Amino acid sequence: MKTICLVGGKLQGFEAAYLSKKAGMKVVLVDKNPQALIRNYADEFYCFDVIKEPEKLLELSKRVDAVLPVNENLACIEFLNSIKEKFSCPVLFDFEAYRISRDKKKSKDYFKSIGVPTPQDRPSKPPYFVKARIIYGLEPDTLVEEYVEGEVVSLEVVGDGSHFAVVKETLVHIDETYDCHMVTPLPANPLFRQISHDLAANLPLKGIMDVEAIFGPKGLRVIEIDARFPSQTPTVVYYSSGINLIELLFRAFTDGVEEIENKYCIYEHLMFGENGVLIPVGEQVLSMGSDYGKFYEEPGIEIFLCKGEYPVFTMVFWGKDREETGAKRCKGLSVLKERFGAVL
Ligand SMILES: Nc1ncnc2c1ncn2[C@@H]1O[C@H](COP(=O)(O)OP(=O)(O)OP(=O)(O)O)[C@@H](O)[C@H]1O
Ligand SMILES: Nc1ncnc2c1ncn2[C@@H]1O[C@H](COP(=O)(O)OP(=O)(O)O)[C@@H](O)[C@H]1O
Ligand SMILES: NCCC[C@@H](N)C(=O)NCCCC[C@H](N)C(=O)O
Ligand SMILES: [Mg+2]
Ligand SMILES: [Mg+2]
Repeated sequence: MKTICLVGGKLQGFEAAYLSKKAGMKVVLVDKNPQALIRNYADEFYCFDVIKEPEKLLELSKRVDAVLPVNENLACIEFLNSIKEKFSCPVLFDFEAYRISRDKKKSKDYFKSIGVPTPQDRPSKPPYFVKARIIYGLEPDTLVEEYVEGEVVSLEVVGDGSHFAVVKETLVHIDETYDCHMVTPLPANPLFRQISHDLAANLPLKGIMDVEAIFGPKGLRVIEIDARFPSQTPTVVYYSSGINLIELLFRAFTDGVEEIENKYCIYEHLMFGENGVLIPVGEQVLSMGSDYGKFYEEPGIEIFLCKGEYPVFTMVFWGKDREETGAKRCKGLSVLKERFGAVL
């Protein structure tokens, strides 16, 4: 049995914990927040700030198989970079790739440098997209791009520095706030796969990255990369393709990775609002919760409950095809109806 240490216990931390458990690993969580969202989901919880007390994390490294940063606190990531040679196990992160991916303008310069199409900068006609809002005087540093209509599509890539494993396409379902409330799998797209390969190869990526593109009216446009363990999509990747991104990332830092199921999966967040009206919500709502863990499971159905000001449910449905998965979704909703008096 292997043991993984997660630095960060919110949304990324949940995803990494969830897949670590699927792989049969013990999950050790480090988080500075004593009320960290997934404190009760992890197998062990150590409450400290890694920047203030590095020796405690270094000591943990002696007794786990890997340390995975799962936060986007720049102070934390940059400090971890500065002490990474002192660790007694792999640190499953690409610090140079993160320095590029975190900065949207630097990412766009990177895309252009390798000929990857991306939305036009500072356009002259509306609509504009600004970063998240559509516009029909902001800080001098705001990204202004053309608004590209169409499907938002995600691909994860795991690299070992030499080989780049492009995994599974997913559809990012967006709400009125441009947050993601649902994820479903998509058929292979040879163009998007090659672009994602090249984005990883040219870094060169040793670690994990996701690539998001919009399938626009004038073709595919890459909108961002994020070189950190994602939320939401890895669960859909797991059921639809059989690949566990935690296992693949761990392999990239041990024996290496090789290039290249066909099930369906529906993943979504639902809030139980005023007098049990069921409302779709984005990730951002879930991150304001106080406690997050497993609520229910049967064949083809997992439900997680995120407690707080109005309970939020994360629903995971799978099956051999769209039809069987739709059937499980209906069953999962009725589990909420008969139990709680929920409407949808
Ligand atoms: N130096 C650190 N040591 C330990 N845990 C940390 C550190 N920095 C961040 N974290 C934890 O990682 C989790 C995710 O942090 P992140 O900054 O990515 O998300 P956030 O939504 O901006 O959270 P916050 O409310 O802290 O701003 C949080 O639970 C946070 O407490
Ligand atoms: N240029 C664009 N044109 C149209 N929609 C966009 C554009 N950029 C972003 N979006 C929309 O805004 C959402 C969030 O943008 P994203 O670049 O993915 O930010 P983040 O780094 O915050 O996740 C996207 O999922 C997409 O729905
Ligand atoms: N592959 C497409 C994924 C986009 C979105 N699902 C995401 O990963 N968001 C991560 C937000 C995490 C915020 C914060 N660092 C936290 O961990 O809570
Ligand atoms: Mg994005
Ligand atoms: Mg992003």
